[PDB]
Amino acid sequence: WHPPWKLYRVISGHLGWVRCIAVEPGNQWFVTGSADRTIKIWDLASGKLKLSLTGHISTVRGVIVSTRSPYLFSCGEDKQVKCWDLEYNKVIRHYHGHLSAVYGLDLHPTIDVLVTCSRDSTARIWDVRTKASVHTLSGHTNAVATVRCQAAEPQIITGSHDTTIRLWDLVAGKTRVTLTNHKKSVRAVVLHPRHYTFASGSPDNIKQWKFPDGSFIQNLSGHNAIINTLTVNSDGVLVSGADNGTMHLWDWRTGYNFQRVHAESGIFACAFDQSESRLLTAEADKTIKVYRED
Amino acid sequence: WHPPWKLYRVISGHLGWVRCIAVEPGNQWFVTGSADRTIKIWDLASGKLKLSLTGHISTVRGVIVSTRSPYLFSCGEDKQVKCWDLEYNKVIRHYHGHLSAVYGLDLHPTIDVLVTCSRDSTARIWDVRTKASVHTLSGHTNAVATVRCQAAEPQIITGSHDTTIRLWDLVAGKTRVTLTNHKKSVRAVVLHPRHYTFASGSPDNIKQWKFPDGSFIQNLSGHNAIINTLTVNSDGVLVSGADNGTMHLWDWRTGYNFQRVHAESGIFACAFDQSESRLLTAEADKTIKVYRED
Ligand SMILES: [Cl-]
Ligand SMILES: [Cl-]
Ligand SMILES: [Cl-]
Ligand SMILES: [Cl-]
Ligand SMILES: [Cl-]
Ligand SMILES: [Cl-]
Ligand SMILES: [Cl-]
Ligand SMILES: [Cl-]
Ligand SMILES: [Cl-]
Ligand SMILES: [Cl-]
Ligand code: NA
Ligand code: NA
Repeated sequence: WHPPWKLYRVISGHLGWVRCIAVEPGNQWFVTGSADRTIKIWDLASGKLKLSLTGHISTVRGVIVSTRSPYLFSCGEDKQVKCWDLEYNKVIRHYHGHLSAVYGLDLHPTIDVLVTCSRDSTARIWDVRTKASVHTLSGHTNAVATVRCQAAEPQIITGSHDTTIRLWDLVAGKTRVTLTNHKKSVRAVVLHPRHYTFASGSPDNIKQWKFPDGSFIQNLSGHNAIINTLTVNSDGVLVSGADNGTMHLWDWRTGYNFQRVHAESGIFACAFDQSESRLLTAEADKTIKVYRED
Repeated sequence: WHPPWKLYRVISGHLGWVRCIAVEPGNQWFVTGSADRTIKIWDLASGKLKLSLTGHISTVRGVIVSTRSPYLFSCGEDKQVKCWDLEYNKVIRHYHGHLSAVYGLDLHPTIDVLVTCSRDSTARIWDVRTKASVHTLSGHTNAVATVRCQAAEPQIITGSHDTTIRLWDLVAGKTRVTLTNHKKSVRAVVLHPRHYTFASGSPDNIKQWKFPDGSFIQNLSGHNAIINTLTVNSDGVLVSGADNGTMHLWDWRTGYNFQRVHAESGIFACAFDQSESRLLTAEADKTIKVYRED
């Protein structure tokens, strides 16, 4: 059993769609990126604005906080990929290589690399401190909407507008497996924290798969909308956020949809805090909504 | 997904614990039995008292409405088993045979028999119109708390204080299979409407099994209290009612507990109406509580 989630706090300040959200490893603050071209750092406990980081010239599509270093990484529709030093509160590195808009990113848990995914149909692997390109993961035939890393092989998983999922060999920089089941564009991928399974979302279905080869488990059906985000906690609460503002909460193992949250409406990104007691959403109505168990 | 259930109406009138509840085939009214020794007929739409049937000298433990005839059957701790003619609103038949308190009953869907279960460790099969004993189902070593019928073999299923479930051959009047898994007294049995599976409840676990031989499927864990009742609808909503007043709602197939309803507290019996839109509970606080989807 998972207790229901209820709206606790609504955080405003952005002047356009909030496209991305991430929580720092120490759980003290969270970061958001927006269509207004800004990155904002908010205090988690209070919901107050700490800092506003400027530099992007188009929508900020991805934000992530480093565990290894006091860094924050961001990416945008302006093709820019930046490393922000959180001790100096300024950009220290630019990762050049994407041919068009950068849609998302992830950090590798064991290798000091940043992985970005783009409208250019690639995912790119960058050495954090030297900015050097490690590999350009080419194989998708359309925009790569989502990318996730893990320590175990396959180390990189991508979801694409080509309606496929690719499982990559990080060392060789090659596709190990291509999963074609989704009938429509894949915009979200989530890895279960126990490392045995993962899920992907498209309007036709949310699909659950087994590592390492991507054996299909089951469909999580009922969220008949454009799925923008998928996030899961250690307790097994899977959250699917849709472009029409709807949010479905599921039990990971059973695939059962336990809660349906009602809603320019839309949910672009979801994240749990480090304690997993708070669910933070980034929405089209220019706000961040905070949910807690009740 | 199953929408949550919320309290819609509270029906009072009984002067003691409400031990049993049943809905008529035409869905116009429902019947309850109580520790105050009365049987009450209430209008379903309004919740108003229609008739009060008197005759039992101890707690009424079971009530059921016939589909074949305009009859209502009742049983009690006074060892009495009665057939009430609903056209005349009076007792027309007494079924004699139980050696002690009668705990429950059920009607067979194809054979014109009434089945009762008792403190005497038996379940008894009675021909409705002649009152003749068809079979005395002996095999349990303690009180038989619950009994259910079905057209397919095994036609009769009993749950006992001996911690076992017995699957019976109605024709021979013999046990086909004895299920011993429960560590504690079994007080509730429910048959899934599709006829492939069934469930049983004890404080240690709610267990789900396959027909015809009772192959164990899974445990529905988390309702750590004395389970008095189990009821399921065609949509897959399983309701478990406890002696401490707690009610857990589950998805039948997955076994996932989706809702936990808070509470002399106690739930003795649960029943869905014919439309399955209403959940009616019979409680220790002397009331009938009506729940609807919200
Ligand atoms: Cl640079
Ligand atoms: Cl990992
Ligand atoms: Cl596999
Ligand atoms: Cl499936
Ligand atoms: Cl809901
Ligand atoms: Cl008689
Ligand atoms: Cl049947
Ligand atoms: Cl079986
Ligand atoms: Cl189990
Ligand atoms: Cl609940
Ligand atoms: Na993104
Ligand atoms: Na009963």
